Amino acid sequence: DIFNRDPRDHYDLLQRLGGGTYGEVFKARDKVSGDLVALKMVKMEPDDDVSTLQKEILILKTCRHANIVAYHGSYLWLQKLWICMEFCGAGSLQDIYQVTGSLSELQISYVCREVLQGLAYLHSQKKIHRDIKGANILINDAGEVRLADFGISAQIARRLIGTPYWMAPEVAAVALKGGYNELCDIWSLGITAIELAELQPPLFDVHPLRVLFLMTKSGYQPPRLKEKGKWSAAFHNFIKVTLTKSPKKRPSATKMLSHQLVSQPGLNRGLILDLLDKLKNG
Amino acid sequence: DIFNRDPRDHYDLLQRLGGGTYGEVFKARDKVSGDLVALKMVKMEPDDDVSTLQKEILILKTCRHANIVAYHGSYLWLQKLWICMEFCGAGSLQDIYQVTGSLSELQISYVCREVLQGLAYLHSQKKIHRDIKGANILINDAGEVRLADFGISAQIARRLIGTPYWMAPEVAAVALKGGYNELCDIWSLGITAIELAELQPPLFDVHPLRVLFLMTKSGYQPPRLKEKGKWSAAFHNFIKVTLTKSPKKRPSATKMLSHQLVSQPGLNRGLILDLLDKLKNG
Ligand SMILES: CN(C)C(=O)c1cc(-c2cnc3[nH]ccc3c2)ccc1N
Ligand SMILES: CN(C)C(=O)c1cc(-c2cnc3[nH]ccc3c2)ccc1N
Repeated sequence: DIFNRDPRDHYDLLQRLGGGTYGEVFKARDKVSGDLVALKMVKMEPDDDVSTLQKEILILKTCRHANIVAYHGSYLWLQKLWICMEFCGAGSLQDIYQVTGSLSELQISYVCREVLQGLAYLHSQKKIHRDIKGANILINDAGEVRLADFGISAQIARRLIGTPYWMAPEVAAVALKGGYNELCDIWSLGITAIELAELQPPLFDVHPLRVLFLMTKSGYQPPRLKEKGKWSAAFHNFIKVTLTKSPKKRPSATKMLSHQLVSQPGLNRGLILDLLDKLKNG
Repeated sequence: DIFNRDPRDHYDLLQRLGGGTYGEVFKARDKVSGDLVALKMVKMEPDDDVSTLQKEILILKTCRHANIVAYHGSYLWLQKLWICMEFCGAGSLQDIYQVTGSLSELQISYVCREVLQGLAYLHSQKKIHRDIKGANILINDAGEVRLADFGISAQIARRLIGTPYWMAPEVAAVALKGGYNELCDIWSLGITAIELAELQPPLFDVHPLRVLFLMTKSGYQPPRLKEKGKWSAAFHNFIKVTLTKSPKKRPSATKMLSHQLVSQPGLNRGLILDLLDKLKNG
């Protein structure tokens, strides 16, 4: 259901969102219900095909989990594709910690638990987020955690490796799946936990292609937390097991929900309400 | 050896090359020797790192084969990276057949033989071209075939899948190797032969992401030549064996140099001299 209609017939555009870090996203108010939503608008070339997204848009619609950002329908109108999603008034975690500074272990643990619940739901649906990081974890004014859109922000970028028509089936398959297994979101989550702990992912001051070269070496060591004494053993093990080099030995999302760090009691949105208070005042 | 010097100290820029299909490439005359060369200039962000290309520039330099376009040194100067290569006055095959129309089977066979000789050399060096197609096969005024630059035109685009710092080692390795084996250039060559035969690769009028979806299906059929009677059995088999779906059963570059199509006598640059004559006059 991609309503071929001007989205302004249903909603009123209020302001920009994200400051351009996710393209042109808008805070919009529903004329009817009065609710607030988010509208991500993506431009067309127009060499793009609206139907190649159908298999991806059905993915974002059939997601009945509270930790995934809700989807409310799409809109295509004058080479402009508007994705309507649940709004999260606190922005991303990256927006937050760039003001509040580093997060606490308890806050990280709650965010990790909520992200795992969304991942374990996503992987049970045999989907892969592909880009778990601070900027794709949204917070609402209730301090609740929402994974951002996935699979849609990938294809249509819209630029591959080679040239699609001359590619080989092995090259074609890898240009789509990307050598991905669901267990790479677990790695991404471990890097995100380090990101939420140290404001920056490991090797952030290193050129991107360089770090990828480093990760193919047979003696490559997965990253760690810089300050040992600052974090608990549970957090240090959570980083170790999420950052398992071999995907065969890497715990699944559900198995990680059994881990000490995220199954401990006392994890709730209040930890983020503290973080959103440290945002406005302190 | 990336001479940190204004390339105008050595050469004189004459005209643009390719019409923007390879970025800003220049026809340049050597002040000293008087020779003509090509200078591909790529802009810097400058978030790029010049040393990440070192492993790739050594690849383009240690290529002592006549079917690979020669390399003469690089130049970095004011956020501008100038790659100096052997000049090919007839442009690419895509530039040619977009004027001369389709190529003949003999012309395709000669171009395929020469490309295989370069590929078989490239693969013996354990390298992969990754993007074999009409636009990357250059012709000189002698009608000789030259494979264009490879591995350099890939990284620094300079945009990946996910975000490099949060990627997993499996994701990192695939974002670099691309699930590639040397035997995918053979597939690319078969598509190129169809391209040189029909002016367009198979499924050119189909959206790129769509054809990649089609190639992952278990019942996907590799493409063929449209006109059966127009081509010989050797050419039809050459398309079949180069377009082998499983890379395990796909012939290597050397094995393909044994094929009837490219080992037959009578293949020489005269076939392309005909094509370059059909270019200027007819
Ligand atoms: C004022 N403000 C909160 C923002 O500018 C803001 C909004 C988002 C945001 C909110 N909700 C969303 N729903 C789907 C995507 C999405 C993105 C992210 C970062 C931001 N800095
Ligand atoms: C006037 N003319 C021939 C061109 O405009 C032209 C030149 C090239 C070309 C020639 N030599 C090269 N060496 C390394 C890259 C490279 C590219 C390709 C296509 C073109 N239409």
